[PDB]
Amino acid sequence: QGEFGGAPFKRFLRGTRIVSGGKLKRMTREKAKQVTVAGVPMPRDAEPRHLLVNGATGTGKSVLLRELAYTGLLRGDRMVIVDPNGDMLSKFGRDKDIILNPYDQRTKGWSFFNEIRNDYDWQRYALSVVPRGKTDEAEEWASYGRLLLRETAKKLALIGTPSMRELFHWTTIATFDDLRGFLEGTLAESLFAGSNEASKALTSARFVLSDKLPEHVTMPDGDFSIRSWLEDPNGGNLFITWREDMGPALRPLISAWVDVVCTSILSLPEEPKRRLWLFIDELASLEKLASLADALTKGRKAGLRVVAGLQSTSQLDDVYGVKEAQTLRASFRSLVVLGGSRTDPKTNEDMSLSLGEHEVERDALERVRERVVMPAEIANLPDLTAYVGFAGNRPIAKVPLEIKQFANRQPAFVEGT
Amino acid sequence: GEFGGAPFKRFLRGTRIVSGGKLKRMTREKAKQVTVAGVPMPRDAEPRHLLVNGATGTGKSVLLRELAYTGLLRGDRMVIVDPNGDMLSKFGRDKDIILNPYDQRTKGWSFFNEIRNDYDWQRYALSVVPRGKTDEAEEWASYGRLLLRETAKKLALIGTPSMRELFHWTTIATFDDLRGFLEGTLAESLFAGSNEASKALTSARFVLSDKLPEHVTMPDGDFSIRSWLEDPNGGNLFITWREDMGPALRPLISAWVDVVCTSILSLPEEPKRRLWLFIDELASLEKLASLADALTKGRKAGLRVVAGLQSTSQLDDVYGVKEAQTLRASFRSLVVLGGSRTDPKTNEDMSLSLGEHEVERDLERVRERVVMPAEIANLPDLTAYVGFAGNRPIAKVPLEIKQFANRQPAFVEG
Amino acid sequence: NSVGQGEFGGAPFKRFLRGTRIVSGGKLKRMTREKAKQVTVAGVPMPRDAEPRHLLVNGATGTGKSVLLRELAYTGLLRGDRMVIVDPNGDMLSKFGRDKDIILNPYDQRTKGWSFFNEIRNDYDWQRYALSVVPRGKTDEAEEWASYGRLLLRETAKKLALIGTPSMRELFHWTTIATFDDLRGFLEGTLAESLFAGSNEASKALTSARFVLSDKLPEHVTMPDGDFSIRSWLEDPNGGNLFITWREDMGPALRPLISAWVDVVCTSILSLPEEPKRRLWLFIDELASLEKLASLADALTKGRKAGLRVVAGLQSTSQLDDVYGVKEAQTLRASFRSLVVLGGSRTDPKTNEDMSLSLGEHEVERDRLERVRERVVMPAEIANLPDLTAYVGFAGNRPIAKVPLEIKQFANRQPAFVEG
Amino acid sequence: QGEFGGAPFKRFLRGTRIVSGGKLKRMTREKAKQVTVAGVPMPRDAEPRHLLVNGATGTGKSVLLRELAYTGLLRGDRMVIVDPNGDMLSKFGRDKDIILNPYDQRTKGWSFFNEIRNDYDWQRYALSVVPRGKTDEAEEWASYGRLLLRETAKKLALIGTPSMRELFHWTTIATFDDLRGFLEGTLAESLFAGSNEASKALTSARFVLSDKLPEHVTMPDGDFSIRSWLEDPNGGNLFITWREDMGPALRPLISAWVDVVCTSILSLPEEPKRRLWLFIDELASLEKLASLADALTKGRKAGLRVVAGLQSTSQLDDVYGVKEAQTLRASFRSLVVLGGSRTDPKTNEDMSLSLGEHEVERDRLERVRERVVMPAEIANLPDLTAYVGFAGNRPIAKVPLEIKQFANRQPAFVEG
Ligand SMILES: Nc1nc2c(ncn2[C@@H]2O[C@H](COP(=O)(O)OP(=O)(O)NP(=O)(O)O)[C@@H](O)[C@H]2O)c(=O)[nH]1
Ligand SMILES: Nc1nc2c(ncn2[C@@H]2O[C@H](COP(=O)(O)OP(=O)(O)NP(=O)(O)O)[C@@H](O)[C@H]2O)c(=O)[nH]1
Ligand SMILES: Nc1nc2c(ncn2[C@@H]2O[C@H](COP(=O)(O)OP(=O)(O)NP(=O)(O)O)[C@@H](O)[C@H]2O)c(=O)[nH]1
Ligand SMILES: Nc1nc2c(ncn2[C@@H]2O[C@H](COP(=O)(O)OP(=O)(O)NP(=O)(O)O)[C@@H](O)[C@H]2O)c(=O)[nH]1
Ligand SMILES: Nc1nc2c(ncn2[C@@H]2O[C@H](COP(=O)(O)OP(=O)(O)NP(=O)(O)O)[C@@H](O)[C@H]2O)c(=O)[nH]1
Repeated sequence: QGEFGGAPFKRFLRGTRIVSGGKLKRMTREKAKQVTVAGVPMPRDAEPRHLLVNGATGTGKSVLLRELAYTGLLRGDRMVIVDPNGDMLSKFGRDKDIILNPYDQRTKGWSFFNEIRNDYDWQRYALSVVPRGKTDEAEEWASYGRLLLRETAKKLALIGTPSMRELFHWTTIATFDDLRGFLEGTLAESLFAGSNEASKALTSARFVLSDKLPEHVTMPDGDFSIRSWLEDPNGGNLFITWREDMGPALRPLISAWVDVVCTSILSLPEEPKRRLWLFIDELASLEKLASLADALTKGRKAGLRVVAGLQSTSQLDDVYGVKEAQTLRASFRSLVVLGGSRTDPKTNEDMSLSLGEHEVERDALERVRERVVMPAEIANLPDLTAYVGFAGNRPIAKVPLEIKQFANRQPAFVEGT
Repeated sequence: GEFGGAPFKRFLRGTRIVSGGKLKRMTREKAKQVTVAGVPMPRDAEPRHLLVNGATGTGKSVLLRELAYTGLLRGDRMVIVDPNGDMLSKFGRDKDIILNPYDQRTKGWSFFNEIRNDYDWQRYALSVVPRGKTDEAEEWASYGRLLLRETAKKLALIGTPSMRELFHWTTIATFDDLRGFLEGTLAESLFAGSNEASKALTSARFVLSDKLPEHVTMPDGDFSIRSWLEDPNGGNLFITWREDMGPALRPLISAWVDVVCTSILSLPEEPKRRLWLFIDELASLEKLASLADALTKGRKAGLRVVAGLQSTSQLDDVYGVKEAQTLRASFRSLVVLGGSRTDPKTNEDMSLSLGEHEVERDLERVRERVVMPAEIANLPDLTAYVGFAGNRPIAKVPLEIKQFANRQPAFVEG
Repeated sequence: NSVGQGEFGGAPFKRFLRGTRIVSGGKLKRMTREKAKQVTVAGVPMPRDAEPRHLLVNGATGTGKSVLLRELAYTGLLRGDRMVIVDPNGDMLSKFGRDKDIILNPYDQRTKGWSFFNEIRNDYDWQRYALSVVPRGKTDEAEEWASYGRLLLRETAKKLALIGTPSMRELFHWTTIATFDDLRGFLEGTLAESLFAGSNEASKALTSARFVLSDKLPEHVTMPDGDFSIRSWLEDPNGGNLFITWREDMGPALRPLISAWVDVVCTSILSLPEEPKRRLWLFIDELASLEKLASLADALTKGRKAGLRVVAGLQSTSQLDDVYGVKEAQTLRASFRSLVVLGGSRTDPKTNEDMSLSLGEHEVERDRLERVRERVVMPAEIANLPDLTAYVGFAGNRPIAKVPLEIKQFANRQPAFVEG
Repeated sequence: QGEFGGAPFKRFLRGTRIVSGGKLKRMTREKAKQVTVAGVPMPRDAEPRHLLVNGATGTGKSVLLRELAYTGLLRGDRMVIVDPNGDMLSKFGRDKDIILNPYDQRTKGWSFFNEIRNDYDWQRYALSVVPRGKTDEAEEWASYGRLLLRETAKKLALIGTPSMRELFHWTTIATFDDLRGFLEGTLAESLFAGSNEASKALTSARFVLSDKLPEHVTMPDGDFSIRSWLEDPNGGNLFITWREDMGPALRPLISAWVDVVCTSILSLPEEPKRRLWLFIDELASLEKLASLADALTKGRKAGLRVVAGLQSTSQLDDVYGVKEAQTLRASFRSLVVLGGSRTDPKTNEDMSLSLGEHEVERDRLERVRERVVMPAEIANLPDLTAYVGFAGNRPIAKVPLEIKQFANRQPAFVEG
């Protein structure tokens, strides 16, 4: 019926309802200041319910996340942006804003040590340094990796040498015996000794840490604490940047930071006025994050608002596993479909099914149940065109994305010389 | 008017939907009852359990709070897995118990306090060391329980039922010392004689090093959940914790919930007993070893379990698909609060659960879902479909946010 | 029932509602025709914006993938585009190879001298290219070994470089010939010094790494030496085109080497300097024939800026599935916005179904009114397509069309192979 | 309709078209000499796109392959025939023809050593001797088996003793240490030493070679080369025969020969006039061939034409794996369905689906999409009746197979 691609109908019975772009825009418009999603103002209550932007590469995920960041800043919200090539940084970065990039002159000095405040914070952040294993077996090695990491990094802290270079030496360079000796006195003293199984466990933990820690070590150090930054209202915005050719090298470090924010907001003091955004341009690009799940379910009070991008259902599935991936996607109440490749009929089907069906009375009438949006309609979407379906009881609408231009108020990258 | 689909001439068979009010009159009984989203719960549906499935922020709290409240007004006892002490601060009385290693008001506890017979050693070893996520992980877990039960059994024998002693032995003492200490116990030989035997020991250590931590640092006392259950005048138990420590306390919290699950099976036959078990988020605990039997053999002890879920993939990931199905299946009453449109599989599951009906229209026999997956995806907050156990129709009802005054501080730093 | 004749193979319809729309060949050709110079796909001018969105050409053997890729290469050359061609039996080389063009074939007299050492420029480039030399393992277990093999490879080759002997022969000797102890000793001082020692597990891991490197390195070693760098070649505008050739009977022997070169390009374009004028094509005649490339996915997602345009061929969905795994293969195919279906065997109903579904359905209104949802192209229509006939469905909002492939003839301006 | 078993229709819209036996025979008939498939002349361009004949046992797979072979010989094509019990050899074998059977008086002397011409040929044919493992794990062992085989066999050749008996001794009889010693100087010197894993690997390689090599050793010695035979125009035809009760024992050797042909044709010199047939009576009966895939895809210019038989989709699936078996079946552009058991509904469905559906317009007007051939129609096919669907755009046809009689121009077997 105009805003509905299929045959017009006489009466809408139940299910997903689709409305015109403008019609939606008036429906979601509210008294208070709001952020916009592809020109449509986002319902204030849908913000802490999170947003998922699914779409093939080049369809407008950037234009959209850029606009969402912009309107959020104009309202004065704070935010963390996993920002590739410092694009968002060059457009919205102010002078009081933070930068995390081991190769950027302007980056702050950091070590996970800087986040430890209580004893339970050791495993908490070991979980962030060493993300979840892709497979059950890889997770088993990871757990030994965390054991070795936490007990070793704990002792180094005790003995006044919370050195990352030291922790790395111990965990991956020192001989098996030396390490064993250093571990004496720690909960790990006996756990990694006594059988071939125990030695194997230690070897596995070594390999893990040798894989995860490199970047953390070469990370410029300082006293910066993501925890303290979150608690500081006058703290700026955090931009996690990196050059694309190094994406794979920094995957474990960047996932570390993203996870740190995820656990940390759970510890921030009860503050109703806080509004923190978490921008993860490509969710399936980070490692299987340990705390993301809880952050997406218990971050309302902290005022957490997560926006994530995805392309094919198989990407997240491969990283988190099918079961765990479904749960992850399910935690984003608000969805945006940007149209994908016709070569990916499975995700187009998944997106079509998510947008949902409606039961209509068409034209002796007739009741018909049909997809509001056909997989084919998603496959044939032109660029900068999106279907916006906000959390809760709202109708969805096909809306165009407009490319607004933003001036570069800072260099995206600054060589670490 | 209440069936979202096209009106029909005649209902033939299947799931029947009725108006909120119509149902409230149908389910209302003479005796005192508790309410579910404003609907009086059939007295016989209480021990058949209730499952509340819904996306985050849909009203799972408002509903569980309501149930708890109406259950208290009726004088029913209850154990509440209460995050951030929300429930505690609203309904906690002075005679009520608090379990939180980090709250000044907590009772002192150790699983030792629940041992009364010999068979209680494995029974609660299963509570301390929950079921493994995988078949391999469970193999380790069982080694961990052997190590646990035999070491903790000797420590009790020699008059030193110390959790710090148990922890030292099982994860700190060297292999040989431990081996020595185990001599004379059923585990004397089992963990010796081959590389395999030493491997099983190594696996049991790791498990116990993962599970025991919080049990050790837990404040000491002679509090017994078993005894608490047998005491009529005992208050209500509030298991609380600060969210940023949820992961850390996951094994401990699961321990307590499980303990309740096995223990109620040993309570003396008491027809007058009405005990509620509130697990805000079922998939958030570990794979509980005794929950299954509790949901099947707790009628006689008066057990009433209420649990919340979000995505079917959550429970599935923790219990495994086969086991998770059996678990969800044990809850006779269901409440659907509406989920994300990004989770079509669960919405489909809930739609299917609500069921289909065969209807006759303007004739035409039609089979259709009473509630479409889409209708559940588009439900507004504080709106739920209530489908009680047995032969009852379902109804879409609105949840009302009743306000409760804080009659106690949610947390009290120790 | 007007619409649906000479375009849609099904019953003609009264009104098109939604979904995939099919148009005639000619009608598509004017629709996609643009002002700027364009390349052609089966005679159909390709949308300039569809180029960096990549193209996937699926079809049974002998249906015309060659005629198509050859045509694409040709028109791309006429426009002055640069390109890297995975060229079996030097066919493309013999038709389009010029004198300034590069050749990579360890057994061709004209090949350039290469070693992955030639691509190392920063420290992060060691693991980066260890990923290229040692592709992803087919199974989770095989990948575990692969990682050990990359650890051994990167630390050993790193030291050899430090000590001024960046030798492939030396690297090969150390990693697969020297005894466990000697290697262990050479490794002292490097990150792997302790990692490969201390338990049976550690020694097992070293043994696994040795096996992998003994499997991948062979051809790298026998590869004629030189200072040629694929990275530097990419940065050089006047650099010609790169033809990676090989004789078919050696395909399996060079599979690991060739996969390394293709991956080298896939990571390297990510480091090229921002140049809006760059147009680089990557022709991989048969994607499932190379190994599970480590950098492909990111290149198909982050190469627009570098001007990367990938063109790949496939036959049965099970081929790429077996190499990359089902999930990872889905993601990969999904990264190609444009599709060309050439028709498969009737003995492969699963793939014909996959292609039919990818081509999509349409919802139409026909007479007797009835709304009908149906596949624009049936699996049977694809199974029954004659040779040199294809369905072209460009990226974005464009209709698809059935077009005939014309066999243009190209004179041999160079011998396909030279030497032994 | 007299061709289509379902309800006649007013108009054909799209999909698979079915035509009468005769109608198809006129359609496919060509000017050039052709071979026939169940009486139907096979399109010349469909020959190098291969032919797959699916059918239950006793439906006529033999009558058909026999017919194909005969008409192929009448045209003068050369061929390799995996020939059970020497049936094909006894009807078409001439005197210049080759026979490979370790237990037949008339066999040629062979060793894989006879196929080595360049260095890359060692692994190439170690792949032929040691076929692909049924499981990922079994293949891991097989890869160690090939490492052990190629390095050992290579040295033995280097030192002037290319003995199959020497190779077998070294790889499965010599003690671990001696072997290790012998391997010194070869690429495998260190690879199989240094840890328990290294020793485990060696042990795996021994087991594998001990399973595969047996028949290779006991195989009569000679200087015959399948490679050279292929390059020789005047070379006859190759009949790979064996008595059925020994099928399991010879499975690894016969699979080796088939694979050698599969890789070797990739090295033959460019010859547009060559027409070489590869008859594999039952594809799932050989091992997971390492080079079949590439042969079914890159053998056009060598003139390879492959004809294979199958019964149930589960057979090939179990040997090659579901993914790899689909890829394999998909590489045969032409298909023949002979009718299967009603106890194998899945394969009948796979064949029905492969045959395809059509969208038709019938008078009640109704557009209907339906299987041209129902699973049930294939389950109920009488013997010697088949559906012939050539590669490309041709209709399919239900045709009868005629049992032509061929005189025995040679004994099937000759005890040695
Ligand atoms: N002509 C033009 N189009 C632009 C420009 N910037 C953005 N666009 C439009 O926006 C689209 C890309 O959207 P975007 O959200 O950046 O895509 P992405 O997948 O996030 N990133 P990328 O484009 O790098 O792959 C293009 O298809 C184009 O239509 C520009 O400078 N010129
Ligand atoms: N089925 C149907 N027929 C109707 C309706 N209203 C009027 N009719 C009358 O019935 C005729 C069609 O009946 P119908 O049962 O659909 O015919 P059919 O196509 O043979 N049956 P089917 O669709 O089950 O295959 C129309 O020509 C019309 O005159 C209605 O709502 N449903
Ligand atoms: N105005 C108001 N609404 C409330 C209050 N508590 C809950 N609600 C309503 O109920 C919804 C959340 O329900 P609730 O049961 O707390 O959700 P939950 O998932 O169990 N926990 P949470 O709300 O912390 O995310 C909110 O979206 C809001 O509409 C309150 O104190 N005031
Ligand atoms: N006359 C002729 N036809 C050709 C030529 N190249 C390809 N063809 C035609 O196109 C078909 C094969 O197409 P092609 O794209 O080469 O197929 P491919 O699968 O990529 N490779 P191949 O042809 O080697 O099997 C042949 O059957 C033939 O009809 C040529 O040089 N001359
Ligand atoms: N009268 C007759 N019928 C034959 C002869 N050879 C085959 N047939 C017919 O064809 C059927 C077997 O066909 P065939 O192609 O040999 O089957 P196969 O499965 O390849 N081998 P087999 O028959 O050994 O099981 C027999 O059941 C019979 O009806 C023959 O010499 N005489």
